[PDB]
Amino acid sequence: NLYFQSNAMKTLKELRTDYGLTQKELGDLFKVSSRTIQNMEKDSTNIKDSLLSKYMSAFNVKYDDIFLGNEYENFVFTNDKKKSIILAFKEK
Amino acid sequence: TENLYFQSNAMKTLKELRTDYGLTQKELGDLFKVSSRTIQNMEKDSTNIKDSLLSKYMSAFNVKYDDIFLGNEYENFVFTNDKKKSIILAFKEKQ
Repeated sequence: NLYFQSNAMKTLKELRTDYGLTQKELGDLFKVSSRTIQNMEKDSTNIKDSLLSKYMSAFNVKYDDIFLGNEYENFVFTNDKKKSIILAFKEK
Repeated sequence: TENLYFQSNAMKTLKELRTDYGLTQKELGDLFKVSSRTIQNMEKDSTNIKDSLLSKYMSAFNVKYDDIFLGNEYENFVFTNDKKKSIILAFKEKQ
């Protein structure tokens, strides 16, 4: 279980969607193209700190709160997150 | 339980609660033993949600009654949209 094993709480995509910002709105907010946001949401493995820091700043989160990884890892992570909640709830 | 539920300084809507933990309407329905349709409707307009259903949200997302935004589809809109404008304004205002 990846979400439970992790200090991370959110993916890049989740930080964005939590406020229903479009990739385009977020690009304009962070001074990079949409395609940069697409790419970083697909695979965060090589994200530049200059960009990571804007995420931490805009969304008031710490480095540890953010999940970083490739498309596969993001999936296992979010997927695992959903099951956690379901399973915790069912434990009563 | 702190790296299980994400601590949130502000209120969240029912839709946001589901959405935050990446569940579909159908899954949440099953989890709370109500139709997908019941979830759809309460997400649009929560004015009349049953406290039995509300408690289930509280218990599954670990939020207090005062942490959940309840309201019609317009109040919802204003509320989520104000949060958006805020995130944006706060960020630009540091630069």
